[PDB]
Amino acid sequence: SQDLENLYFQGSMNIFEMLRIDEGLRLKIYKDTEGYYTIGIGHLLTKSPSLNAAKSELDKAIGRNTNGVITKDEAEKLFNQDVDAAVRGILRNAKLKPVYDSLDAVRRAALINMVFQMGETGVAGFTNSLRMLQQKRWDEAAVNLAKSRWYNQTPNRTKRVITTFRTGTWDAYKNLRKKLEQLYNRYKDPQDENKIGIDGIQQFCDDLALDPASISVLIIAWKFRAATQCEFSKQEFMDGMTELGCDSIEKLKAQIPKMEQELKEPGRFKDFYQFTFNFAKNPGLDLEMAIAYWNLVLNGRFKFLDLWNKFLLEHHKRSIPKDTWNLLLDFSTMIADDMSNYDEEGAWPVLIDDFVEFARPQIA
Ligand SMILES: O=C(Nc1cccc(C(F)(F)F)c1)NC1CCN(Cc2ccccc2)CC1
Repeated sequence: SQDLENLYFQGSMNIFEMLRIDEGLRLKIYKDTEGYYTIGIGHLLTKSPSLNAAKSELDKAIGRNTNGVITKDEAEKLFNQDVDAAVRGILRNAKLKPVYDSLDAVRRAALINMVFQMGETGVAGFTNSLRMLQQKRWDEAAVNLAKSRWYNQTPNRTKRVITTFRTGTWDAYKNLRKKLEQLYNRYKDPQDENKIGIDGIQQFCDDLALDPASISVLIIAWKFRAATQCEFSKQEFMDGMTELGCDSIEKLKAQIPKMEQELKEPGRFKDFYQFTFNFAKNPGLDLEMAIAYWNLVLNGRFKFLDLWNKFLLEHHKRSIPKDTWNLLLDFSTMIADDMSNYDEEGAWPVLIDDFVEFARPQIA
């Protein structure tokens, strides 16, 4: 019924794939800018602050125990309900219905795209452009659309949607995809088409003029939501580049400072810092790998980083578990210069309790 097999008569390119590119696709529950649990393409799950509530809503919708993770197809099914609702709203809108009806399927998708971005009221203010679309005056419509604040706000997306109105083709999307594919092919593993391996990751850093071992590259992996350090999947590369709005190394190079500035927000750094643990280990974290990554991410934040290094080098080798990783940031953020405000009854890991004692000689 909601079976995507019901849509197999359509084109492979569709409004879903369009918005997957223009708005992005998350396959795991995340919080939106307003802090609400969301999944797929901007599908609100609940306003409830409870993640379990979010997951129950998702299971109701998907029809299985999702654990808050869905497939792309499932995301499309959620999205398809959203689209149907949006289209019904278009059809209720005196200002949009005529244009919508007049349009072919590809251009409807462009219109639906505009409604998703800016809402019916937003789209309905494009009175002239809409009229031109209605009149099949595509070039004029295209020109007029480009004069707008919309275009200024999101030029990459807007130019794609406008190209869609202008041509009635998916050419903007096919072109973007092709460009990323040709880019990707520069880095893909010769023996596994669907990932970038060690050599490709080097080449990628080389093209970015980055030390493979620098924090910038970790920050990029974080933005690309990469799963693990040893490889870089096609999906991660494509979703990353699309999400960051980059179709070139040139463009991605430019984004890196912007990712750094994002890390100035403590919540965002927390996300990054905790991401790092997951990314670093093999599917706890090897102490040597932990130290390496700690030296990268805590440099300049953790006032006791050098001591921490010394402490861990003298301390008998042991795996680092997630909560130990996680809490070190809390420590680092909390702790006074002389550690005088340390709470030995704050349930810190034993490693951090140990560290505080070990650090007393340097403190004094
Ligand atoms: O970045 C790595 N893989 C990777 C995976 C997915 C996406 C991306 C990218 F960011 F490009 F999108 C990169 N592997 C590291 C690079 C540094 N060394 C040494 C190192 C350096 C510093 C601390 C610890 C280890 C380990 C392997």
